[PDB]
Amino acid sequence: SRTIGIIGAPFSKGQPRGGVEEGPTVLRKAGLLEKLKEQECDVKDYGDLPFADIPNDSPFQIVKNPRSVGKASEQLAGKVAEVKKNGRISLVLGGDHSLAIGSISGHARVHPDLGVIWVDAHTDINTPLTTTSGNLHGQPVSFLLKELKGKIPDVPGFSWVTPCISAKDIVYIGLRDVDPGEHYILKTLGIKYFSMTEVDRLGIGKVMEETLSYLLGRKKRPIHLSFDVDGLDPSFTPATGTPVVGGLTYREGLYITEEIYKTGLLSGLDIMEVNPSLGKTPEEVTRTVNTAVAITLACFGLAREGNHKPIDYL
Amino acid sequence: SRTIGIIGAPFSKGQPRGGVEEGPTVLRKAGLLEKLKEQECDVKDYGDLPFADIPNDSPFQIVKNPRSVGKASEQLAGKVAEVKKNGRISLVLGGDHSLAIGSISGHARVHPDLGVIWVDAHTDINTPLTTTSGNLHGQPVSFLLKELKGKIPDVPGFSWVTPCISAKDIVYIGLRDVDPGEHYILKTLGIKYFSMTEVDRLGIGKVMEETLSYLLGRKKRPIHLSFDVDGLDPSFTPATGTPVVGGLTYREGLYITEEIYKTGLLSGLDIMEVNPSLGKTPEEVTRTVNTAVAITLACFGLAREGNHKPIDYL
Amino acid sequence: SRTIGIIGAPFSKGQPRGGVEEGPTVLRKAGLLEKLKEQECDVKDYGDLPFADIPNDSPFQIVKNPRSVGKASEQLAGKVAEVKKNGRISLVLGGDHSLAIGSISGHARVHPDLGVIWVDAHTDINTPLTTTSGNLHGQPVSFLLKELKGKIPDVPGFSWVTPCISAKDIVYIGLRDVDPGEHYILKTLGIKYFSMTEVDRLGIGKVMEETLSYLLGRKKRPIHLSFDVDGLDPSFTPATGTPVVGGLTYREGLYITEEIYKTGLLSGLDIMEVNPSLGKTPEEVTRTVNTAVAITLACFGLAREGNHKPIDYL
Ligand SMILES: N[C@@H](CCCC[B-](O)(O)O)C(=O)O
Ligand SMILES: N[C@@H](CCCC[B-](O)(O)O)C(=O)O
Ligand SMILES: N[C@@H](CCCC[B-](O)(O)O)C(=O)O
Ligand SMILES: [Mn+2]
Ligand SMILES: [Mn+2]
Ligand SMILES: [Mn+2]
Ligand SMILES: [Mn+2]
Ligand SMILES: [Mn+2]
Ligand SMILES: [Mn+2]
Repeated sequence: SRTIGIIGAPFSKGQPRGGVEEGPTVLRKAGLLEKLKEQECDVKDYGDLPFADIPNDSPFQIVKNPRSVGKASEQLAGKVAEVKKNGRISLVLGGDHSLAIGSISGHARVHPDLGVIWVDAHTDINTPLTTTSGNLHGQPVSFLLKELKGKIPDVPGFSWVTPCISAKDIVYIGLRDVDPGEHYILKTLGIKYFSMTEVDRLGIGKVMEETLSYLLGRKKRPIHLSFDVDGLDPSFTPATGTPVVGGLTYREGLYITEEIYKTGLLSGLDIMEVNPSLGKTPEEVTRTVNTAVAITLACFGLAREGNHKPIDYL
Repeated sequence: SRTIGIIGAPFSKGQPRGGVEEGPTVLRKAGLLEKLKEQECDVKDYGDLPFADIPNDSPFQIVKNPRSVGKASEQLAGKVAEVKKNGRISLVLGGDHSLAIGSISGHARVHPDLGVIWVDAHTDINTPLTTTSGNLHGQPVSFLLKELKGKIPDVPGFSWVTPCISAKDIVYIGLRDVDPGEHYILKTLGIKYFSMTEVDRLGIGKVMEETLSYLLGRKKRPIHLSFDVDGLDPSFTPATGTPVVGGLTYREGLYITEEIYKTGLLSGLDIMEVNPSLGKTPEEVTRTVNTAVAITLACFGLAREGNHKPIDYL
Repeated sequence: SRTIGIIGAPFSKGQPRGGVEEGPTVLRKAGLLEKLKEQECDVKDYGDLPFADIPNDSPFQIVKNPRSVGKASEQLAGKVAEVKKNGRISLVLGGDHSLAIGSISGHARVHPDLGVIWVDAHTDINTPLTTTSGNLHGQPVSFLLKELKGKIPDVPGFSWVTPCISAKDIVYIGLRDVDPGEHYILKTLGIKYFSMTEVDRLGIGKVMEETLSYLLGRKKRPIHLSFDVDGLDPSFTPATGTPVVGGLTYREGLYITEEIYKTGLLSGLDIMEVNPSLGKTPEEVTRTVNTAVAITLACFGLAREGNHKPIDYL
């Protein structure tokens, strides 16, 4: 089977807007665990992590709330490593994308051979020195990459981090708002990506074929899908902090996640950047949450062609 | 030429909402016959069928309004067989999709070799025993399939039905809300389908190439297109009873119907499930009707690249 | 480098609605020149052309405002030829599409070997005798084509025109509302086109590969892109005079223009038919202008994957 361990991560200090803290609540209120159970799934809820307040947390140079973000990911890393030890797929409900530092680190403690698929409008690979916003949700990949060891200063809250993935172990899908220093890093390190230009050229079918052949061609290994809902067009996921037009369609989102399910190798999942307070109407909220739920159920086997139990229904 | 015989089928008892009865009226009011005439076409209006009320029509087990639905399709079968005998393409304006039992049966009385293309979010292949809703618009394909003879109980109103197509003679396009028993039937009988996952993988161009090669590869034969407007995304066809997100685009709808026109083998057409009373605004209504008209004109030769008469326009 | 010369062409008499005169103003107010400068670009503003009023300009047969439209294009031709002589890419901000008569003519005075890519819902190839509207924005290609010399009467205001491109030197992309005489001309002269049916069949990636191989396969030559914002779906560009559903997506627009940038051969650009007074809300206006700006920045190197200077950002 495909057993799941849910971790709520109601955390926002990777970016300015507090409302991403409500992500785990609204996803749960939408029926996510029940819907997973209705499907094939063995679901264990590990609850919502209690992130304690750090009142003294002044910027490190440009970088904001560093101790809060570092501690939150340190905590999340421990929890993810626990559910992996318990032989379940970690499903992290965010919260802002800085949490991927903890989610991927904890996962790699148990499965050092993982490969990452990063669905996002953004590369999230600024370093604490290339960042212009100082927002740690725009930096998580730089903390994770072994090649960028030497380029990450000693940021308070992160001394526990050990880079765990190499540039050859991640694929981006959905890119359309990449900062110049980020583009430099991508080209310098030879990281594999499918920007929206590539999705337009190739179609999502060939994008997935190529993604999965690149990560799993040599040998089967665990897959970590880090899904920023702003990877999808804001006509599907408007209640998010950094929307960018010309995104992946609803259909393309489901296709990506259906194909990853079918590898049988999904090992960790992040559903990040849902911020209900940013919808301009209550329907923009429902739209966003419903889409996030649909993407999540596809990761665990819900197929558009249909599903049945191995019984004779006639 | 390509002569057409219009049949209005203002019938709703295959499902709960009465407003699909207005389908033939609003399609006609939108200028459909005049627009067909403006095009290449020889159009004969056979009028709207008068469906008489059946006051005593209690459910058969789960199954609702069985005698009303059976009689309506029996009537429609006769009428379609008439216009086929008169050497015209039957164009059935619905009405709910239970009418396809009559439309395809009547057609097959004259052209037993037909092939069916079924454009829908749904497979409509529940049997009277697998159905959970008891709504006959979700069952028509099971009454038509020769393989499912033995699995259809003797439902009052349907003793006149003789299954007329085999599992190898239908192709589905657009599927995204298939019940478990339906998915079992699809896999058991080896029915050809292009769910939205397949349309995403392949593109609509390859979907059509493959559809038409599957049905017409061995030999040319008449094609019956049964078109449920909920096959298209509800952003194009919102005024319908069972909308499902992530549908075929307007463009994909026109492409399907342009390609079928170009085979020269269109023999019967169903335009089903238009329900103006379900639009939330008068523009949702116009949107839905206009899209249904556009799909219909493409079936009879309107091409996006343009059209001209065999005259010298210079 | 890729130096640009901006020409504002605030002209509307090719069609009935005056508000396309505001196109150059709103594009400039949206930050277009500054955004180009932020990118790689060497931008020289040649200002807005002053089109003088012609009070005595009665129709020529069907054809409206002929002397106004002819004079405006004569003026624009001179200006475009100037900026080409100055070794810059002419960027014409319209204004209605009748201006392409001047823009392409002026360009060809300096680069007689150019090839044209015409992005539009419409072919704009009516002659003064096949037109039914008499609106010159629907006629510019017929004045430009050497093969249609003999079929263009002597229209007042156009005696200065010399047809400068052959039928083999233009490719259309986006067609979906082509008049019968226009379709006759397309088929008679064997003009290359990708209607929306072809874009649906092939995908925009293969459309661009085929466009560019057709125009540049034999030898490199300058490219003139004439971009009517109604080529894009009205969900992206609603503030325009002749919207047509089922258009190119935002993504497809950016892909077309990214691919043309990458040839290194863009030589002239037209951004036509933006009419802010036709948006039904202030957001429809911003939507339309923002999309036109995005298409324009892609023509000059803005890439969705990102951009960086040849510096070490680490
Ligand atoms: N590159 C910008 C945007 C980051 C957006 C972060 B994300 O993808 O997690 O939403 C920044 O560094 O601040
Ligand atoms: N499978 C559901 C939905 C049927 C919808 C029917 B249709 O496709 O014609 O709109 C049911 O059996 O009730
Ligand atoms: N074919 C119609 C429509 C022309 C629309 C012009 B255009 O593409 O520049 O917006 C006419 O001749 O009037
Ligand atoms: Mn993002
Ligand atoms: Mn992100
Ligand atoms: Mn349906
Ligand atoms: Mn149906
Ligand atoms: Mn146009
Ligand atoms: Mn035009």
